[PDB]
Parts: sequence; structure tokens; C-alpha cells
Amino acid sequence: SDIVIVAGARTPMGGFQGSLAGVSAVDLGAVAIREAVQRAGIAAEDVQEVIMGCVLPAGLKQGPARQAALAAGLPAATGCTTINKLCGSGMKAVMLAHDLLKAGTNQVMVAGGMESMSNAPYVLEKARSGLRMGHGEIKDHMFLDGLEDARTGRLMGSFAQETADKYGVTREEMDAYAIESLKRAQAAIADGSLAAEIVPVTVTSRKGESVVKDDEQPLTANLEKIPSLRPAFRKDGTITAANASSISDGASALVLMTAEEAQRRGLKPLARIVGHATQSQDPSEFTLAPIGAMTNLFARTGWSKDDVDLFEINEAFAMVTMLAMREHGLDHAKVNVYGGACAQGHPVGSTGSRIILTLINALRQKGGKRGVASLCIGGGEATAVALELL
Amino acid sequence: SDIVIVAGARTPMGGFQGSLAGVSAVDLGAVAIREAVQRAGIAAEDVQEVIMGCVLPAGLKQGPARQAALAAGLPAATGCTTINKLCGSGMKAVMLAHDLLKAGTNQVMVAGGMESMSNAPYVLEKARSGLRMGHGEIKDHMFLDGLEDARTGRLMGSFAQETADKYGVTREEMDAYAIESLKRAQAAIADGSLAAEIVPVTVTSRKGESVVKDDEQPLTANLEKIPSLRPAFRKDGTITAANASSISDGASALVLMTAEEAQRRGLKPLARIVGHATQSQDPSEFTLAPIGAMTNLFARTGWSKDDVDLFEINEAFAMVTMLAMREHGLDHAKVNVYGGACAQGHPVGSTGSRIILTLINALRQKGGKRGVASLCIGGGEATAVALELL
Amino acid sequence: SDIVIVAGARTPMGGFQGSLAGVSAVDLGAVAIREAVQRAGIAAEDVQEVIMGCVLPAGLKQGPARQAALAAGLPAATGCTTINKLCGSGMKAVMLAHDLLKAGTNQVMVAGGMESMSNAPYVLEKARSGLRMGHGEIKDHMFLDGLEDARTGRLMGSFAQETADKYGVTREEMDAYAIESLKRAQAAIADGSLAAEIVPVTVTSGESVVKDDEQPLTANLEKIPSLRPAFRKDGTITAANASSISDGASALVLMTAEEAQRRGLKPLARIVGHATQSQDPSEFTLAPIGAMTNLFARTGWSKDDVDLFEINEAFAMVTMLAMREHGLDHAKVNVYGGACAQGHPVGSTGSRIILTLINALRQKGGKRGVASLCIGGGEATAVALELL
Amino acid sequence: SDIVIVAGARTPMGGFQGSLAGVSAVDLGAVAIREAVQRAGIAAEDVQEVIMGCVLPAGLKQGPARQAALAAGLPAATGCTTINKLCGSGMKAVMLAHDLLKAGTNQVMVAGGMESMSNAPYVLEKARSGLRMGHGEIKDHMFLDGLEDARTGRLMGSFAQETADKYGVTREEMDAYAIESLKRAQAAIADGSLAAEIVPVTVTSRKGESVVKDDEQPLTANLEKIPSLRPAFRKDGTITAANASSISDGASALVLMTAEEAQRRGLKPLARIVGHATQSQDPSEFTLAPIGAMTNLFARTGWSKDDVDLFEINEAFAMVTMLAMREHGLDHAKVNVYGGACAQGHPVGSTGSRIILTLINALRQKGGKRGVASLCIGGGEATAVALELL
Ligand SMILES: CC(C)(COP(=O)(O)OP(=O)(O)OC[C@H]1O[C@@H](n2cnc3c(N)ncnc32)[C@H](O)[C@@H]1OP(=O)(O)O)[C@@H](O)C(=O)NCCC(=O)NCCS
Ligand SMILES: CC(C)(COP(=O)(O)OP(=O)(O)OC[C@H]1O[C@@H](n2cnc3c(N)ncnc32)[C@H](O)[C@@H]1OP(=O)(O)O)[C@@H](O)C(=O)NCCC(=O)NCCS
Ligand SMILES: CC(C)(COP(=O)(O)OP(=O)(O)OC[C@H]1O[C@@H](n2cnc3c(N)ncnc32)[C@H](O)[C@@H]1OP(=O)(O)O)[C@@H](O)C(=O)NCCC(=O)NCCS
Ligand SMILES: CC(C)(COP(=O)(O)OP(=O)(O)OC[C@H]1O[C@@H](n2cnc3c(N)ncnc32)[C@H](O)[C@@H]1OP(=O)(O)O)[C@@H](O)C(=O)NCCC(=O)NCCS
Repeated sequence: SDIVIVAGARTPMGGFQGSLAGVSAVDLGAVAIREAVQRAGIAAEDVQEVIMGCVLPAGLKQGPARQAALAAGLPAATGCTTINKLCGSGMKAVMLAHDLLKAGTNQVMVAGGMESMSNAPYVLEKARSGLRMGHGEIKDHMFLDGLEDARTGRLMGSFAQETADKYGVTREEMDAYAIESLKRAQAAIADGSLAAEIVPVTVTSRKGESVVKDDEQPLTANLEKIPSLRPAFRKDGTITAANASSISDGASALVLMTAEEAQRRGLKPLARIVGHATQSQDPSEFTLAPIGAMTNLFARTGWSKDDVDLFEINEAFAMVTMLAMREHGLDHAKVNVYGGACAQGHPVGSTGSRIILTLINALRQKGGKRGVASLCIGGGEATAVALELL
Repeated sequence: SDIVIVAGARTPMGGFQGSLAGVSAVDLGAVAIREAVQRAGIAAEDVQEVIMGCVLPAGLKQGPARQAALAAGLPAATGCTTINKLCGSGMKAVMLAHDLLKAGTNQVMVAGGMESMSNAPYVLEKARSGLRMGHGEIKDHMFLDGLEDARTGRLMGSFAQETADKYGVTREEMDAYAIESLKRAQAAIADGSLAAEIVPVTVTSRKGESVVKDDEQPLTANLEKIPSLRPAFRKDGTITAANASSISDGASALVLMTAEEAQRRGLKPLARIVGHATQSQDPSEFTLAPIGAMTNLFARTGWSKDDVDLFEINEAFAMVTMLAMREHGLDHAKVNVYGGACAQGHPVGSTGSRIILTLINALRQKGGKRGVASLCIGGGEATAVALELL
Repeated sequence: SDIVIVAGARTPMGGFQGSLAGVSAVDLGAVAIREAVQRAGIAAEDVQEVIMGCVLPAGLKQGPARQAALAAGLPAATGCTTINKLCGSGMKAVMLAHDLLKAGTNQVMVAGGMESMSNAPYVLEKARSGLRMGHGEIKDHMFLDGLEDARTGRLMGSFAQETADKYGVTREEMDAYAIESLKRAQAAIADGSLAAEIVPVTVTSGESVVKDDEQPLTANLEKIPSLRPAFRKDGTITAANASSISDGASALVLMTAEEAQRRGLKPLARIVGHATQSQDPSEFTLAPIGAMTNLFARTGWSKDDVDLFEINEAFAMVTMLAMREHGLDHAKVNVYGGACAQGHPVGSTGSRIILTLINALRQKGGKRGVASLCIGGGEATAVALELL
Repeated sequence: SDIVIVAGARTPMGGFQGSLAGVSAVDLGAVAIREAVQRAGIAAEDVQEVIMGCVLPAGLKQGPARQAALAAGLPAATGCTTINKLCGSGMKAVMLAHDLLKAGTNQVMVAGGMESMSNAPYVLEKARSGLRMGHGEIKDHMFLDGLEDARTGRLMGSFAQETADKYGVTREEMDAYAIESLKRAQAAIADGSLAAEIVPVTVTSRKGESVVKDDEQPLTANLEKIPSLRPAFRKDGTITAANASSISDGASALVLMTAEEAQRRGLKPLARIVGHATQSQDPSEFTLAPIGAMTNLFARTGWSKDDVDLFEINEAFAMVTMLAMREHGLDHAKVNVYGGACAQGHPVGSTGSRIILTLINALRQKGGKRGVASLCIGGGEATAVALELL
């Protein structure tokens, strides 16, 4: 059973306590789902199972993906599951779906991601039992259960820093990358090349109500300020907020069906999924997992870099994409052509699925075909997806 | 591809803030993954993917499943995912493993779940942005994200209370069900009926290091109190501690394979997955979802209630199993033979893959072949799974 | 011995999360205590004991008075006590100062009070023992130990809304008083009538100097009839006629008259007497009336000998009911404004008004002044001072 | 004007989370004031002003002293104030009462103090504005505002340990001191000595009513453990729990008058206050501050050490009383005749007044006319009262 991506939608990527702060992650998951369905040509009735990535579901209340579904308009007959594969949660949702559909368990499914890092709460670890005496920690849940390694408590960035140096990556080369990302993720917000993949967002507030249709981080940045930005993860450090992905808010969804189920509803799906692959190695090498994730996909699928037109390779850290580009021998003109998250943002739970939609939607406006999205995973993993335009 | 369970393991269930409280959920997941992969007569290296349920990941640190697997001794070359299908994550985890094994992504998988309700933290919702002025809230993570309806903010036990009344389930009727679960629960401890499936878990007291091997509630549970306990969800309600499931810490792991992977490796699997099904409906009517689940199971399999030797139906509340039994016309003596969650405890992330495994235990020990396992899920859902001994 | 106020100084009074939010209460107290000393015209060493009002001592660390004394440049040998009789803190510090200086225990004292209401933290009450199971409250310290009655957890503007109503005080009456206040306040700033009592603060974020109270620069006169209530949906009390929440500090160098002379100092005022009034916590808005009644019974005065009163504007209505029941002239009360318009950093104000009263009495010509403010738990104090 | 103490009473001192963790600071002062006034021969009305020391008010409510004054049965006309001179607050309040009486301001006053370090809250300093990002602290209000010096954040202990090394006091010397303290406490608890000064306290819990009428530490203390105890404050230090004042709850209250006011109502008072002294030095030298206090006292009063029949030198640590006894040449046979803080306990707000009581009680039961009571005050300070029976 050949699996196909019928429709796809995703929210703007609102930066930390920025545009979409007054929206709950769930509410952002709806906007993505609700519009992924409408763009498909199906009804809500006719969705069997949802799978949503969600890394920080503290304070999201019971069954985060259940809520996102009911709000998106879906019936209570529809089954839902929240998953956490950290920064791959969104691309793991698509792969769980893709396999369930190969195994005849459903014929129509949605598979997106969702994060409001802004309203990720705070946590008290000993307050249940009693702190008894002495001061104590109160932990950033975004940080504690998201950005910092379980063993070392070191920031995903701290590791990027170590790995970077070790492979030779100078302030200047890492600034070359993060500088073009700001122009590309402004060249597309200009040529309006992202309005297609995106669905704007009606936000409340004291200052009346407002529409949000554009990626927040790039329009509130400075491209000249870059080679003076203080280091972010080590006093004498090469990594800064320019070349490190942003803390941001958003969601995204895809409708997935079998070839037949789509050829039987006379729907014309955007793309077909050719294969997926998981890379897994040591937490400290999370920044490099992408190399082997593709090296596995290129393996299972029979493809090479050369037979690929575009790649969406998440910029958790400019060096991730760089070293992945370096190691696999990828021309920079064929990688994140509308720019990566070091310009746009990275709502950890959502990106996996966004970059699939963005990839898809680039193969379209660039009249390309064969594509590969990969992202890195805190805990030392990558997930690689490979699809084809229809 | 006929899909086989090959071996399985499940920790003792400890009461809220008792015998398994020192140990984390990551750490109970490890004990259980280890002792499963071993009993299967395979090596760590041989495990390709892991799928671990977990409803309460606040305070668990990055990738709760990644830490479970690593700590167990699985090499980092082994993919790790955390899912949340509320109280059904265990069963879903198995159900996903199932379809992925079918699909062809993997031949060897570990799937299961882990939870320490005792070490669920607390959350401040506005500590990040600022409480400006006036009193604020501090939220029990277990209740806010695990144990109460998203929409209304009402506890599972409250929705259960309303439906007990509506279906006219009397104080007396429910106790009798529970006065039986505990009798069955102590009998298995007494005569070692659950030894096959339990790994013991080694803990630190102030007296040095002791082993826990038995479930906690069956021991700390006084049978001649059940008629005089107070109601739990309504001042004058029917549902008490005794006929509601206890809040528990535990984990459980199963080793799944294609039948021709067990064959190739010269192994004797325990049982076969014949089929699975889901049911979804109004989040207020979740206790009535297992009935549909099993109906959906019977349809997808071709099984009837007569072709079924033994049943596992998770006793979230005595009324859940009582009502699935009434409608399906099931025979008490062939349903939760060794007792359920009302006597033995309910580690929410875990109880979905543990029951799969008590079933495989009872079927072999009581001399059955065909078994059905199912449980209700908050959000208005349930999962069912059907299996046959080899 | 008669008691002189040698000199004084008080900070600007910033808003809630406003201009002196970047300064702790201990640091404001400091600014106030240092500039008081300098003015008295004596050495930090000459001061023998420091008493400060502090309502909200959570997270100011050990002995808040003590820290302030030290940071103000007073030596380690300088006695330090920190006290709380709520909003009357500042003025009780000056009444404990009076009684010490009367009884031979000292000669040179500093008294006043300090309050960052902005940086008042939040508290948890069960987290030491353990929360165990079920949700919990995170209480504001401001509200729990300052603004909400003990027995009834009811705010003070709630009790004052209730009093206004029984004593029949309309939105109109009140919004009027509030308008005259904000004018007299806005007037004093342009005129510089408060430059003498005030000591500027240098906040560092670069760095800038706060010199004028902050509320009266950001309070529209126009919109007073258009403010929504604050304590009950069908309310007559608003942001305009109820005191606003304020950073600020105030200190005051008291001597025995003998030590004043014996140092060649020319002091500002003499403390002729003082009184406390204590009654039912619901009737806190009415305690000033008793306060001043006892103060007259003691001093031997009548409202006649008073040239100017400072009866704190805790709520517009507290002054408006004292003004009724004592027969006081709005023209002879809170001349440069009051709490409603300027601010009310709760610990500080008790002393501040003693200081403003003295700056006015001078600039406006006048000998005899009276200070009174209302206190939760059902109390008030009054001071009776005379210029020299 | 001559000042007299007409009566007092004092709660038994509770241990930290011990046998008065279920009464507030306020209800303890309440129990104290009431019995004080009862023993005084007077009517609650006749009390004109109330001064109560309390170091840890956070969470106690508005006007801790007021609350207590009322709950004792003192009318609303009897006005109230709360003061804070750290560990000598309770003495300070008596000194202010003495001065106020002297000056003409009242006729009958009540001075005392109250602490419940048990029921002291935890604080979040950065909540109101917001934590924005990264982990925070939750700060013990007993440590922050009570037991750690402002400048350094070091514990009173840490200063006491560093002082004890410099002035060369050996662990074995402080343990000999501690050992005679506790034997004195135990002899005192059992022979009934403290009963004339103690007022029993009535509580609830599960079972129903309890009467606490005995200091808790002397009854839970094991003489033998003294020299085996770990070092409390430095890695390989000399200061242990047995020779540090215990964290405790309690309260005390004295009924003071001028001499003529007590005769006018025809009452035989217990003792005349003769003088008080205040010492103040750098915060690291707080430990030695009682020496200045009794120096300045001797200086004001006219008195010398051979005039003083008994001392109450509160033992914040064994090494205060010891360095204090060394310097003024005192005999532990004449100082803390019934034990002190190390054995019984240290309710910071209360000890100051309490020990004025024990001193008196002691001088009546052991024959003796002249007394001195001093205690060291966090922040480099110390107060001291001298008093004469009548
Ligand atoms: C890098 C990090 C520490 C920076 O946090 P921050 O302090 O909030 O940074 P901000 O971007 O908000 O502000 C810093 C400056 O960078 C600038 N900036 C940010 N992105 C920029 C870009 N692409 N180009 C140019 N300037 C940029 C901002 O405009 C701002 O300028 P200013 O300080 O002069 O006003 C933070 O984003 C982080 O923790 N990174 C998350 C990555 C991570 O670990 N997780 C990814 C999962 S693998
Ligand atoms: C019902 C509930 C509130 C009871 O917890 P509790 O009263 O706080 O704690 P306990 O269970 O210790 O107290 C109940 C009492 O009954 C006893 N008890 C528990 N199970 C018993 C049994 N099977 N037989 C007899 N006695 C039993 C306890 O041991 C205890 O005895 P005690 O009162 O003398 O101490 C709690 O179990 C709960 O909320 N359950 C959650 C159910 C849930 O949400 N699960 C998910 C469903 S999808
Ligand atoms: C806090 C309190 C002042 C209410 O204010 P708030 O809700 O925080 O709001 P603000 O202080 O911003 O006031 C609201 C508006 O009225 C304005 N305002 C307040 N006082 C004003 C005055 N005297 N004249 C004109 N405008 C005024 C503010 O500037 C603001 O204008 P804006 O909304 O257009 O910006 C009031 O509830 C209060 O006093 N609480 C504490 C109780 C107390 O004082 N107790 C101690 C006395 S015993
Ligand atoms: C040092 C301190 C923090 C230790 O806390 P702690 O160790 O939790 O206190 P504990 O009472 O549990 O002491 C540990 C042991 O010492 C024992 N102990 C304490 N005082 C004892 C005594 N007088 N005789 C015998 N044993 C004693 C306890 O019984 C306990 O034994 P256990 O292990 O069987 O329970 C505490 O005693 C203390 O009071 N410190 C602060 C001092 C203070 O009040 N500061 C203000 C002074 S200016």
C-alpha cells in the first residue's frame, strides 16, 4: 500500500513570549488540523486516527492531541495519541501514521506537531512530599524536560558548542550560514512563498484582536548586529542566538491516506512517502545523527544526494545543517531555500512535520520533485523522511 | 507476517508514596525492559525500536523512554519513543509495535509503559510571565494532565460516579465485585500465580537495601473495611477507594517480533497477537468504551465471546468491568481471574501492556488458548487486543 | 525632656512595578536614613538606635532595619529594631522613638519606615510538610499579611466600600475629593513644594534620578468620573479615590531637646504629644476620628489651634469622614495632596506625612500641625507637632 | 517610674514539625497572653497596649500581634504592634514595654513573642515580574529572613563554627556543656520545676484532643548520641545538633506595669526590671555580642557578676554561653540552671522573653534575689535585662 500526503497546513512560528503567547498549544494544534482537513477535500467525520508530537504537555490538561482534535472540529469517534520523540515528535507522528496505513489499521489519518514554549509551565519536584528545610530549585519545564540532556543536564546548545569546535566550525563560517537564512526567510516572507504552507491566526488580547500570517522571528531581527552578538552557551563560545534555532510557538498537520483511499475519493494528494529511517547514537552526538539518518534513508529507498532536488534539514544549530551538508556533500542552494529555524523558530514538537510540508511546498514553487527532510533529536537521534510530488 | 509476543515483564505496583517511590519511572521502565529482553533469550543489541507509554512526563527529564532503554542496557543504536494515549498508552505502545512489525520497519521491538504517580511534580502556570498581583494556583501535574477531563476539569472518578448512577450500579453491587478482586488478588500472591510475569525491583530503605516482588495494595488492603469506606467523587456517592483503582507506580515491557523472526532465531514465542481495535466517543462516557472496543475487536477478528477462554478488562472502577461484562454477557469466573486495578493498583502509563501480560500468564497457568484484553481511556476511548498461546 | 524632629528625608513614591522597582525597600530606607542624618547636620556615629516600619519583610533577608542602617552608612554599633503596626508602621517607629528618648534609653534616634510593595514576594504554606495530592494556592504576601483582614480574608477597600455606604458616601462626593487631591499634587510638583522633604533616588538599568512622586505624572484628571470600581461590581471606590500601591521610604532624626541644643542644631519641629485608637477591624476607616479625639484629650488642644492637618488618604473617604466628624476645613488638610494621588508605600507613610506636614506648616506659614492615618485590625495613630 | 513584671506564662517549646506544628504562631501567643493576664489578677480590658516579637511573619496574616491579642480575649480597644530584633525580638518587646511605661504612655502593657518555624512558608522572589526563562530558586523564609546573615547568606551556625575555631573551643568542650544542659532539662521536666512558668497547650490531629505540657527536645534527646553526631555546619566541624539551639515553636508573654499601678490594684509583683542594655557589632561577631551586652548592663545598672545570683544566657550554640562564661568569669552552676536552647529549643521570636521567665521562676525555686538574662542577636547584636525579685 503506497502512502500519500493529501493536504498540509501549519501556524506562523511565534518567538518566545511573542505573537502567539496568548494561544495554548492545543488551540494552535486545532488551527493546523482544522485547515489540514478542509484543504484535503475530506470531512472531519472521515478522519479515523490523529497522532500529534508534543514535547512539553505540562499544563496542557488531559490528552493534549484529544483536545486539539475536538477543537479542529473532529468527531469524538476519531481516536487521538500524543507522542514525544523530542524534536522529531512531528516526523515520528508521520512515520507512525505511514506504517499504520501500510498495516491496514486505518485508511485516513492526520499526523502533525504542536508547541507553545511560551506557556510551558514551571515544576516543583519535592513540594508533593515536602521540602522540609533549606532553599530549593524551581525548574523551567521547557529546559528540564526539553532542552537539557537527562544524564548531564547540559543544554542541547552546550553539546552543539563541543561538537562544533571538534569539527572546526569558526564564528565566521557559522555566521555565513545564519546570515543567508535571515535573507531567505525574508525573501520568502516577501515573495509570499510561505502563505501557501501557512494558515493565519486570530489572537485576542487587551489591544483588541489581531491576524498573524507571517513568521515572527525574522521580522524582529537585525542582520548587521550578527558578528557582535555575545556567545550563548560558553563565555568564549562560537555559538550565539543568530546561528542557534529560536525558542518559538506553533503547530502543523498533514492528512495521510493510502494511494487507493485517495484514488477512490477522487482526491489528488500533494505527495507520496517513499520511505523513512531512524538514526540513533550517543546523546553527545545528537548534532550529527542527521548524517546517518539520511545515510539509512538513501540506503532503504535506493536514493543518493544526486537524485534529490531539495532537502529540509532543521537548523537546530547552523552547524547541524552545515556538517550534514559538509559530510553528505550537499549544495547550499538546495537546502532550506526559504530559510531554516535560526530565522523562523523551532516549536520543538511541531518542526518535524512543518519541514515535511515546507519541503513538499518547495518542490512545488521550484517545480522540483524528489525531496528529503531530516532533523536531529536531543537524546542523540535523527529521523529522515523521503517523499515525491504527485 | 504473523506477529508474536516473545516474552514480557512487569514490576510490582506500589501504592501512592510507598514501596516503589524512591525509584523513578525511567528507572522502573529499565528493570522491566531488561528482564523482558533477557527472558526472550535475545541480546540488547538485537532490539531495533522501543515504544514506552507515560501519561506524566513532568520532572522525568528529556526522553523518558530514551532513559528507560539506555539505563536497562539497550545500546544507543536503538530508537526510543514516548507515547501518551492516557491510561491506554501501554496497550497502544504494543498496538503501534504490532503495526510497525507488520509494516516491515522493524523485526525486533520492545513496547510497554512506565509511571511513578508518587513522583509526579506540581506546576505554576504564570510564574514565567508574571502573577502581577493577587493569589495564584499551584497545580498537581497528575490531576491537571492525567486524572481530570480537559473540557470540564472533572476527575475520571466523577464521570464514573454519574454513569454508575445512570446505569443504576448500587453501592452493594460494586463492593461484591471488589470484595472478589482482592480475594483473587491475595490468592495469586499467596500461591505465586504472578511470579512468572513479575521482575522484582530493588529499593533503599533506612535499613539498607530490600527487594519488592509482590504488589503493594493487596497487602495494605483490609477486606472487612470495603463495606464502610467513604465515597471518593461525590459526598453520597457509590464509588470508594475499594471499587476505584488506586494511584500506583510501576512499569511493564513486552518483546514483540514477526513469527519468522522468533523461528529464524530458534525461539518459542509465548503467544500471538490475533488483532486489536479502538473505540472513541464523548469524553464523559469513557467507562462504556471498552464494550465498543471489544465489539470492534470481535468484528475485525471474527471471534465471538464464546471463542474466548480468558478476559483482561482493566478495573479503573469496578463499574467499568461490571458493565463491559453485563452488555457482552461475560462470565465473572473467566474475567480478571487473578484480580485487577481495584485490588492490585493502576500505574496509568503501564496498566495497558501489563494486562496483555497477566492474560498470557493466566492462559498458560489455567490452561486456556484464546484471550481478550481491553481498557477504558480518559478522553472517551478504549483499546482492545486479542491473542492466542502457541 | 521635650522631643525635637531635627531633620528628615523621604524618597519619591513610585508606582506598583514602577520607577523604584529597581531598588529594594532596604536600599530606599538607606537613601532616606543617610539623607536624614546629613540634614540633621550630625555624623552617622552620633545616631544611637534606628527603628523602621516594615509591613512586608519577606525576602528582604535578616533584620531589614539593621541592613538599611548599615547601607545608609551608620556604624555596626547602631541598635536596629524592625517593626510592623501595618500602615501606621512609620508613625509608630516615631512614637517608639518619642518614648525611648523620653525614658533616658537614648539621645539621638532615627525612625521612619520603608516599603517595596513592588518586590513583595509570593508564599506557599503546605510545601514544607508536603502538598501530597490536589491543587494549591500560591499567596501574594502583599494581600496575605498587608491588605486582607485576618478574620475574613476581605481586602481593606472592601471594608471601606462597606463603611462609605453605611455612612452614605456617593461616587460623586468621593471623585470630587480625588480631583482636588490630584490637582494639589500636580500643583506641588510644578511649584517644587516637595523638593525640601524629597531626596532624589538614582536607579541604574544606564542610570536616572527619580525626584517627583510618579502617580501624579501618569494620572489623567479627565478620567476620574470614568474609572470602574475596584472592590464590588456596584462600587463607589476606584483607582482614583483609593490609595495606590507604592515603592518609597521615609526617615526622621528625633532628639531630646537637651541633645538638640547641646549640638548647636536648629530643629524643624517639637513633638507635643501622640495617641493610638484601637477598635473593630471593620471600622478601620473610622479609627482616625478616635485617634485625634484621644490626641485632643491628651494635648489639651481643639481642631481650633491646628493650622494644617495631614490625615493620610488611605481611601478618599477616610479623610472625608474625619473632615465631617471633627469639623475640619478641606483648605487646612492634605494641602499638597495625599495618598490617593502621590502614593502609599504602606510601612513608610506613617513618617512621611509627619515630614510633609512640617514642610507645609513652614512654606504655608503655620505653627501647630496634626498627623493621623488609619490602620488594619481596627486602629489608628495620631501625632501632634509644633514648629520652632 | 519603676517597672514590675506581675506575671508571665510560656507554651512548651515544640520541635521542628513536632508536637505544636498544628497550632499557628498566633494561637500560641494567644494561649500565652491569656494565661499571662489570668495569672496577673487583672481583666483583659485593663491591658492598654501589646508588643509581640515575631521574626518569621510571612503567611501569619495581617497584624500577627493584633490577631493574638484578640484571640487571647483582649478587647479591640487594647491596641497591638509586632516587632523584629531577630533572636532577641522577645526581650526587645519587654524593653520597649519598660520604656513606654517609664515615659507615661500606658499603665498596663503585655510584652512577649511567638514563632512557629514549623509553619514558616516558602517564598518565590521572581514570581510577580516573571521568571522569563531558566531555573529559579524557592527560598526558605526561616533561612532567608531568619537564620542567614544578609551580607553573606552564611548560617548563624557557619559564623558560630568559625568563631569557635578562632577562640579555640574543642568539640569535646561543647559536648561536655551540651551533656550538662540536657541532664538539667531532663531532671527539670521530671521533678516538675518548669510547671509554674509553663502553660499547657491543647491541640487536635486525627484521634482527637492532646495536652502538650513538656518541652519536646529533652524527651526525644539521647545523651549517648551527643559525641557520635555528625558536624552540623562545616565539613569536619565541631558544632553538632546537640550543641546548637534546636529549630522550635512556642510563645511567651509577660504582664508589665509601673510599680505604683501594680500597688493601686493591690498586686504582689514577681520582680522589678532594674535595667536593660543593648550591644551591637559587626554581624560575624554576633556570637560574642552577649559579652558587650552584660558589660554595658553592669555599666548602666551599677551591678557586677558577684551581685548576679543566676544568669539566663540563651545558648544559641553551646559556645555562646561558654565564651560568655569564660570572659565574665561565670560558673555553669549559676547559669541556665534548668538547661537551655540546645536541650529545650529556640523559638527565635520567643526565647528573649521566655528566658526572663525561667530566670525569675529559677530565682523563686532555688533561693536568690538578682538575675541577668542576655541572648545573641543575628546581625552582630545582643540585648540583656537585669531584674530583682520582690
Ligand atoms: C540562543 C538563545 C540562548 C538566545 O536566547 P535569547 O537571549 O532569548 O535571544 P534573543 O534572540 O531573544 O535575543 C538575542 C538577540 O539575538 C538577535 N537575533 C536572534 N536571532 C537572530 C538572527 N537569526 N539574526 C540576527 N539576530 C538575531 C535578536 O534580535 C536579539 O538582539 P538584541 O539582544 O540586540 O535585542 C536561546 O534561543 C536558546 O536557548 N536556544 C534554543 C535552542 C535549543 O537549545 N533547542 C533546540 C533543540 S535541538
Ligand atoms: C479513590 C481514591 C481517591 C482513594 O485514595 P485515598 O482515599 O486518597 O487513599 P487510600 O487508597 O490510601 O485510602 C482509601 C482507604 O481504602 C483502602 N483500600 C484501597 N483499596 C482497597 C481495597 N481494594 N479493599 C479494601 N480497602 C482498600 C486504603 O488502603 C485506605 O484504607 P484507610 O482509609 O483505612 O487508610 C484514589 O484511589 C483515586 O483517586 N483513584 C484514581 C482513579 C483514577 O483516576 N484512575 C484512572 C482511571 S482511567
Ligand atoms: C491597586 C489599586 C490602586 C487599583 O489600581 P489597579 O487596578 O492596579 O490599576 P491602576 O493603578 O493602573 O489604576 C487604573 C487607572 O486609573 C488611573 N488612576 C489611578 N489613580 C488615579 C488618580 N488619582 N487620578 C487619575 N487617574 C488615576 C491609573 O493611572 C490608571 O489609568 P490607566 O488604566 O488609563 O493607565 C487599588 O485596588 C488599591 O488601592 N489596592 C490596594 C488597597 C490599599 O491601598 N490598601 C491600603 C490602604 S489602608
Ligand atoms: C543544626 C540543625 C540545623 C540540625 O538540624 P537536624 O539535624 O535536622 O536536627 P535533628 O534534631 O534531627 O538533629 C539530628 C540528631 O541530633 C539529635 N539531637 C539534637 N539535639 C540533641 C540533644 N540535645 N541531645 C541529644 N541528641 C540531640 C536528634 O535527636 C537527632 O537524632 P536522630 O538522628 O536520632 O533523629 C538544628 O539543630 C538547628 O537548630 N540549627 C539552627 C540553629 C538556630 O536556631 N539558629 C539561631 C541561633 S542564633
